[PDB]
Formats: sequence, C-alpha cells, structure tokens
Amino acid sequence: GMPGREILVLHVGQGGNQIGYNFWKTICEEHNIDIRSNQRKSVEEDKVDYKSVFLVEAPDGFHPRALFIDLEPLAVEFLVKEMKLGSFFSEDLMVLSYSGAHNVWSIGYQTGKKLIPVILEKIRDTMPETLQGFLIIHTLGGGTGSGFGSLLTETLKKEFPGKGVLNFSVLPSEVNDVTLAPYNTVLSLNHLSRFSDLVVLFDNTALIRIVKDLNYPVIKQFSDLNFLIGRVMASITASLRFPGPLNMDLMEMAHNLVALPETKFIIPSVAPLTKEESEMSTELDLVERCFDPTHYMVNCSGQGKTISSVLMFRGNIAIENAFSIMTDIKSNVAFAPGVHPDLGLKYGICESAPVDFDKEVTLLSNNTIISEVFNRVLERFDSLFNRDWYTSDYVNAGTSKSNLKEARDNFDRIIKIYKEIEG
Ligand SMILES: Nc1nc2c(ncn2[C@@H]2O[C@H](COP(=O)(O)OP(=O)(O)O)[C@@H](O)[C@H]2O)c(=O)[nH]1
Repeated sequence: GMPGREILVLHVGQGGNQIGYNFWKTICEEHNIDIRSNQRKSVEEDKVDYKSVFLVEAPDGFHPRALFIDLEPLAVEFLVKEMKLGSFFSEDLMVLSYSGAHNVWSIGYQTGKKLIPVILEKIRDTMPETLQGFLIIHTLGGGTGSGFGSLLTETLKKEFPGKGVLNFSVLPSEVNDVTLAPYNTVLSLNHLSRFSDLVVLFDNTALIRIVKDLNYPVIKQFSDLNFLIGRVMASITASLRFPGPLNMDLMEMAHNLVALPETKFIIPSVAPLTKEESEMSTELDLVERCFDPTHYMVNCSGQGKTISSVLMFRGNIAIENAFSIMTDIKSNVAFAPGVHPDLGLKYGICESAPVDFDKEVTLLSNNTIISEVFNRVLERFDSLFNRDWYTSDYVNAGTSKSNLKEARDNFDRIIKIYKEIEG
C-alpha cells in the first residue's frame, strides 16, 4: 500500500453498524476483495487502485479501517453471527457497551462520553499519521447513532482539527418512526451543523417510497433498505477510492459543495437502483433520474435551486455522450440566484463500475430544497415540544427543554439561510 488519503470509518448505533455489512461488501467487491476471506478475489487487478483509502492491507489480508461502536451488542451480532463475517468485522475494531441509549439522543451522548478515551486511544495507536479524516455512518432517529454520533463528530473535529469529518447520516421515516425521532434529529442536525464538514443525508422514507411507487428493491425489511443504503453511500465514495477527473479527498469533497459554512447538508441521488432498471436504461436516463426528486435519497416534494452539485459517471460511459448530455441537462437545472451559469455543476467519469451494473450515475447536491425537508422535521418537533410531549427522558438525561429549544432555533437558522439563497 501507498501512504496517504486514509479514511477511518466510524459506524455508530445499530443502524449505522448494520449498514456496514453492504457498505463494506460493496467496497470489498469493487476492489476485488472477498469480505469472507479477507483476501483478493482474483489475481486480476487494475494497475492503480486506491483500496488503501478505506481498507488496510495486513500481511494476512485486507481489513476495514473502521471502528464499530455501539452502546448495545445487537448490531455487531448481526455482522459476526448472522452475516458470519467475524474475520472482517473483528473485535479489535469494536468499541462496545451494554447499557443502551433507549432511543434518546442525550443518553447516547452521555453514555458514549465514557467510551471516548478508549476510542481516541485506538485512533492514535492504530491509525496512520497520514490519515486524512473520518467518515461517520449513523442514523439520526435513535439515541446511540444520534447522540454518540454527535459526540464523535464533535470530539474528532476538536481533537483532529486538520482532518476532515464526513457524516453519512440517515434521517428517520417521516411517516413511520419512533415518537422521539424529531427530538433526536433536531439535536443531531444541530450538532452536525456545528462540527461536521459535510453531511450527506439519507432517508428511509425516500427508499421506501421508490419500492411503494414494480421491480422490487426491497423484499425483506431492513435487510434490503440498509442493503440499498450501504450501496449508495459506497457509490458516493467512489470519487475517494478511484482515479479520474473527480478523484477527491475529504477536504476537496466538502469544498466543492459547502459554499457558506452553514450550507453543509447534501442530498445524494443514484441511478440505477435495480438490475432490471440498469439493463433497460441509458446514460441520459440515469442523469435525468438523478435530477428527478423521486430518486433523491431525501424525500422532496419537488426540485429546489442548486447551489453546488457534483455528478459522477461510473463504468462503461462514452465520454462524448457525457459531454453532450451535461450541456442539455445544465440548461434545465434550476440553480440558486447568483450561481454563475457554468459554476454550479461538476461532472466526471470513473472507469471502475459497480458490481451489479455496467453503468452508474451518482449526484451529490447542495440544494435549497433541504429547507423544505428540514421544515417538515421542524413542524414535527414543534407538534410535540409545544405540548411538552415525550420530553421527560431528555430532561432526566442531562438535556434541558431550553437546550431542546436552542437546537431547534439554530436548526431553524439553517433553514432560513438555505431559503435566502433560494430567493
Ligand atoms: N434505513 C434504516 N434505518 C434504520 C436502520 N436501523 C435503525 N434505523 C433507523 O434508526 C432510527 C432509530 O435509531 P436506531 O439506529 O434504530 O437506534 P440507535 O441504536 O439508538 O442508533 C429509526 O428511525 C430506524 O428507522 C437501518 O438498518 N436502516
């Protein structure tokens, strides 16, 4: 392996760790590595491969440069026992507790604070000095992924200010989720806005909606939603893992999207999503679908105004078709007022292809429509907070109702900043 551009992935909470199954299986397969054996799949290899960004090449084989962190052992049992991948998800990478968070952001933040010294100790003793930053994968509706996840985002940014903190954060289902989810989401999004460098948001609602609206993208609960999430957040890391015009590090990835410091929440969009749709689709259809608010990984009523946008062509793409397609797509994309006609969209081609598809198009967008998504989160927060509903356990866990209001008001400040850019 060649030193540099090493990323440490931190899976926090049950959802974040369960997503790691297909996140690491996709990364392993796309780099010709078998997750069961920790070895390569074939002697066939590209001359240049940036597998060292997410994978450690030990003499025995390849291991994930990752920590699997949870206040309960249920998710790691899914990985080691149900998935039988204990050789890859090994115990030296596991920071585990057994108290739990009980779906309360505050309990995850407080209980996880007792695990921070051992986490920082493992990072210094095991990570390389050329480590470029951290990638935090977690959900926002619970307590461990939200509270401990907010703590790790904050702690890593403070202890490693020169490194990048990237967050792949999963939003709760708007219509079917725990009652404490709006409190946990607002608390987590407030912490992430302060300490994260880039927050790419995923919504279980959006993924469910695509199946419900038939090629079948989920056939079993969670085990296919998380399967699909892990493949998407692995697809949007291809810029960090493969050479090409859009080859980036974590800092570059945030700079291409974060115009103002408060505008750090990104909507990802990937096409194709199923093998049937891939066989019967073209490059133009995948791009037009990525700009379609239906295929947004966040649930959006319509498209908004684009501030900054990064699109990637993966696989067998004709570069002249890519040039001609993006000229026509840019004319029909609504950009935020003040964005230069040729400065709001970046496209690139990656030769490496996803395992299941010959082609793939990914879109990362800093879009003003996230204010609409955040306003729905805000109105669900206010429907409960203004009646003092479900607030008793945040109080007992060290988060006052005043602190809940502070995170809400700052969360609303982010919405209004996005809305001003929209005009
Ligand atoms: N999309 C998706 N959401 C999940 C998954 N696991 C948990 N969640 C979501 O996370 C929210 C509650 O957080 P959870 O991770 O279960 O509890 P935690 O252990 O305190 O982080 C709920 O809205 C769930 O929908 C998962 O595998 N996929």
